Amino acid sequence: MSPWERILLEEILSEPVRLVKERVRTHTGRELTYVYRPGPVAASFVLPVTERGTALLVRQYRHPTGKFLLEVPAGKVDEGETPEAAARRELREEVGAEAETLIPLPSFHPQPSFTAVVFHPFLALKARVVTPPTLEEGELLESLELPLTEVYALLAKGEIQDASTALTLFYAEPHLKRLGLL
Amino acid sequence: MSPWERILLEEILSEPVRLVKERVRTHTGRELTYVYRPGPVAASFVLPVTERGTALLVRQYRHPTGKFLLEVPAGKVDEGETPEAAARRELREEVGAEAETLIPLPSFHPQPSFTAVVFHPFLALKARVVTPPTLEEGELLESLELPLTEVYALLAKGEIQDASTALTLFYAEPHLKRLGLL
Ligand SMILES: Nc1ncnc2c1ncn2[C@@H]1O[C@H](COP(=O)(O)O)[C@@H](O)[C@H]1O
Ligand SMILES: Nc1ncnc2c1ncn2[C@@H]1O[C@H](COP(=O)(O)O)[C@@H](O)[C@H]1O
Ligand SMILES: [Mg+2]
Ligand SMILES: [Mg+2]
Ligand SMILES: [Mg+2]
Ligand SMILES: [Mg+2]
Ligand SMILES: [Mg+2]
Ligand SMILES: [Mg+2]
Repeated sequence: MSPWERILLEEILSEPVRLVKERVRTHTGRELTYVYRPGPVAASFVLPVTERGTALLVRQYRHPTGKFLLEVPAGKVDEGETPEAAARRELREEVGAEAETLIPLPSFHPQPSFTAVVFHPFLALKARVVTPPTLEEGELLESLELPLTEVYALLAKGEIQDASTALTLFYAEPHLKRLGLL
Repeated sequence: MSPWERILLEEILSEPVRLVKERVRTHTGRELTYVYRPGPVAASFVLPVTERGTALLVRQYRHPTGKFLLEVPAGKVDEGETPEAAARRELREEVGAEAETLIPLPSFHPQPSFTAVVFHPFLALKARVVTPPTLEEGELLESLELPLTEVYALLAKGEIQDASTALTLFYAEPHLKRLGLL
């Protein structure tokens, strides 16, 4: 029941990111070219909290912005992998950590006007570093540990620029207070 | 002081969205191809609240997701336009509304791994419909009015799928409580 009809779907790029340019007939009966990153595609985000009430985060270079941003560990869900498995895998790769319970938080689309990607946030409890990180070529980041009170102060001060990290923190807050970690 | 050095920047598309494919030399001294939507580019998001404690939102088709999403009015900042002016302009175009004070909320990057875009959220007070909407070809949406209590119930229930709308609501909440609108 799509309101727009496909006329022609052209692949503009296949790797490292698939991008398409689609000519469609809109609700006005006119034609329009829409450019986007097609689905199905997803990524998992995980706020790793330790038993000491601290969070394991990453300070990561994000080339398009030219900045190093404070973010929760996160990454693309591989083919046939569940969001929870991707969350645990990226946590291990980026911070060298493992966790016990992973509480699922509301999923969201970071930029639905351009990409079909769905981001799956999680709150990981009893997070602990157990091995050295294993980063891919392309990943420039350092892991760090911050008291939850400081992380939420930064959030309140509007200093968390990565939207997904900020949203994950907002969704995690009530759970953290309930669990007595915040 | 960029950690990555440009080898060659190729434009893959100029319109309707500019996209580039850049070959860079990374921190490992190796080469990598990075694909992204270059800056400077921005959009403004505005939560329009009425004097009756309701919010003016839009139910908008987002083609990449194939869904109609509940969002706050928002749009691209045009060349040489300020974020506040874009917020007021898109509010007028999409909902046919005007507002009095616009309180700036923390700006954020929706997906820094892929786009340089910065989103500028605002809380608009005394919002009121004054004219019919003026939508562009490409915009398929309907405006609606919901009590703030219902909007925040939806947020708490994890039903707000658009990340920017969800984050704008979280940042706006303390202000709304302070002002006595929530
Ligand atoms: N837009 C992009 N262009 C090229 N590589 C990307 C892009 N987005 C993410 N990557 C790469 O994918 C890798 C791992 O990402 P992640 O699964 O998100 O933790 C990194 O090394 C990135 O460089
Ligand atoms: N990725 C895209 N490809 C083609 N058109 C787009 C894309 N993203 C946004 N637009 C168009 O830009 C218009 C107004 O957007 P906005 O300023 O965001 O409210 C809409 O009519 C959209 O169809
Ligand atoms: Mg990652
Ligand atoms: Mg990965
Ligand atoms: Mg990774
Ligand atoms: Mg818009
Ligand atoms: Mg616009
Ligand atoms: Mg618009």
